[PDB]
Amino acid sequence: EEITIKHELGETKVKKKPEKVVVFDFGVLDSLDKLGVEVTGVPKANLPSYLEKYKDSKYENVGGLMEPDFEKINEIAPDLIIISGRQANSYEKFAEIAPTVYMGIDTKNYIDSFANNMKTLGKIFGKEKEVEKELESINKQIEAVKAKAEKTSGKALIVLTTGGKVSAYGPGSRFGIIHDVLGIKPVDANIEVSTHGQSISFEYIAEKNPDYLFVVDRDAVVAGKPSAKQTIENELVKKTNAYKNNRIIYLNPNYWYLAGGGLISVAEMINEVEKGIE
Ligand code: NI
Ligand code: NI
Ligand code: NI
Ligand code: NI
Ligand code: NI
Repeated sequence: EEITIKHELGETKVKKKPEKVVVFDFGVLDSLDKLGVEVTGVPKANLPSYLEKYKDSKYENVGGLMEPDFEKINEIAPDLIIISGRQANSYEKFAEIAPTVYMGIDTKNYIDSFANNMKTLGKIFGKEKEVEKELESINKQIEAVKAKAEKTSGKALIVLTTGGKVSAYGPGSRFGIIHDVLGIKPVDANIEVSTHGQSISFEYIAEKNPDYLFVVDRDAVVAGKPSAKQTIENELVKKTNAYKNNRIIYLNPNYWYLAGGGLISVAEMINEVEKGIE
């Protein structure tokens, strides 16, 4: 009962409704959760807060996002492994074990890549209609939030913080969904697209002078110690418009940094943006 999945790192033969599924992308995991697909293995060490249910002992622990337990994955003998960018370089190692499908977000085409990802899950697991229905809800959600976005001028800047350090994201970056999809005008639409982004300090923020500053506290999740407010709210930033109108929006990093590209995380992500401009 096979299908063949063409993805960014190859073509994979997969049995439909595969019995034992190992997942290394949290967008995918949150997608399968939404669709009521049972997974077998997850990297429990990096599980986002909203996916804490996958710590349960009924799930196998296949290590961490960056440190797969390849011996264990072998012991499990899965019918399907699903990976994303973080594990792109280990594709071969996973493919040697079991059918490995790679799933990424093309950040020039966030929504299209997102939709194809979900539809592919729809095919593997027989959830085409379910997936469609959820994609349509996120379509509506997007429309509503665009309408509000276009009922104001106001320019957003999106930043990330690791321990003091600060960096910048714009159209077609990992966080560019704010601009590219949700109708928020950028402060700067020429930022370097890396996926840890152009580095900046506090003089760039002040002079660009954003009305909304969206922040993602990396060290909250990755170090286990939240540190973003301490860093961002200081003299050098405190008299931008954003600070004043109380429009520094601290985006939940468990969706924005750890996960995303999933039914739940994308829906949830769009929600934090809506409220941040309500
Ligand atoms: Ni082990
Ligand atoms: Ni073992
Ligand atoms: Ni090779
Ligand atoms: Ni439809
Ligand atoms: Ni509301």
